[PDB]
Amino acid sequence: EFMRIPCVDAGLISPLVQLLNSKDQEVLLQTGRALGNICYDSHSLQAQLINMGVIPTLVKLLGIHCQNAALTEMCLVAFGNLAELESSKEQFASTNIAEELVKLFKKQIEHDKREMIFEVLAPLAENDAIKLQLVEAGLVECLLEIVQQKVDSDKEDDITELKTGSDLMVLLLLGDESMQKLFEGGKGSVFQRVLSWIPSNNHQLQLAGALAIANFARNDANCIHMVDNGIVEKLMDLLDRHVEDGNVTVQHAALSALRNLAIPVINKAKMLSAGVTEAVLKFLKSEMPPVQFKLLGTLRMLIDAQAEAAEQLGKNVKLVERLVEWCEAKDHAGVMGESNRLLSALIRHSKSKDVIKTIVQSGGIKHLVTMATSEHVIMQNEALVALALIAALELGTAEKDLESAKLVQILHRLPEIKYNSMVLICALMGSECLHKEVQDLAFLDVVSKLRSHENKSVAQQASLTEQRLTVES
Repeated sequence: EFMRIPCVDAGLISPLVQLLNSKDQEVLLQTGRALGNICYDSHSLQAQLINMGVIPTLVKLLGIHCQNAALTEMCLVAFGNLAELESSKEQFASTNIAEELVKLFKKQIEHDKREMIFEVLAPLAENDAIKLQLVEAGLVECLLEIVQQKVDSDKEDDITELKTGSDLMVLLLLGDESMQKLFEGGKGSVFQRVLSWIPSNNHQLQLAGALAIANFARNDANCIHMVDNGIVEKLMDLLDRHVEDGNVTVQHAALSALRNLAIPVINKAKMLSAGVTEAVLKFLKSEMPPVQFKLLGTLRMLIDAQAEAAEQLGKNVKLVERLVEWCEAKDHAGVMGESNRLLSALIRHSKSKDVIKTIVQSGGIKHLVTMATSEHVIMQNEALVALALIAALELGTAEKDLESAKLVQILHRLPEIKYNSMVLICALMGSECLHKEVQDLAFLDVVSKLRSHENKSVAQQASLTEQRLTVES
């Protein structure tokens, strides 16, 4: 009888899975290769892969035949293909794969075979439990030894292993549990080694070291510890060495660490006192957007409620002119947005007339005005509050640019907490150039708030805005 033959499916695969428990090594080699070569792209196929327990069965086989190079190699190949599925990694994370791979790795004295294991470790280590399991199984001390063994070596294979090893270490630091384990309250081997990597001449170790700090610096307690222990000084020294003709990769990582470190309130004053601003502004002339992005982010974290710092930066005319420049960089959204946010924050946290004037003289108003129409609500009322401060402090010097930028027209079209637009209008009300107000038909909208807006905040200010817009204009 004529048979319909479907695409590869459970019927083809089921038989092969049953063979995984054979004591014949040829059979195991045939079936294992076959199973690792099949593409589990269908959802029913991966379901079958998971439900028939192929992954745990292969990890088991790797345990039993880790002395057989043919079987071991086939498992590694199989694992490399299987590992690429997120659902598969989850399953790997309930097995002994981490320990089995480290034991195996420790046994190897051939670069090629090490590399085979690296290519299984890397995808698997995207899973956070696997990361933690690798740390517990001793992977990092292997990695650190490899780096130490290969620093200062020009052998192609030495630099490649140092690279792959140091990168894998960083990957381990992206998982929260693995990272914290390695941090070990600020005395962990990795943290302390990295203090020797950052001041070194090896760019890959500078890079890996700076990234290790960045990834350690992902909660308050770690950041506070590292700042109390002088990490900011080493990162500034690292940055200084890369001002002139630097590696952008290392500049970015270093600035990324500083940005993370500046997040805790307690850190901000300490970093400012250490002179971190001066180190970071040496990269204003960078044309590399990632560097720009992270230098901007760092400054913004550092001024977060630090008025003296916001004031010194807001009056730095080179900084401000550069910000206005980067607000016009249309292709690089991150730096555009960070630059806009920095302009706003400079005003909100300093509340200084001098920074406000520096910003108007430099062209900043139109950019703040445009930011108020941002799709992100946080950025809109950051724009508004900054606008309100400039109304209240330097309306005279600004109203020309505020006219040009058509702010009152924008305010009208404006939502929820963007009700702060009403507060801005009432402060703009005392403007010569910005006469209407009235002509804009704002009296039709102002009192019409009442409630709803249902919020007691969004309702109550309507009475104030209605009393003001009725008594005048």
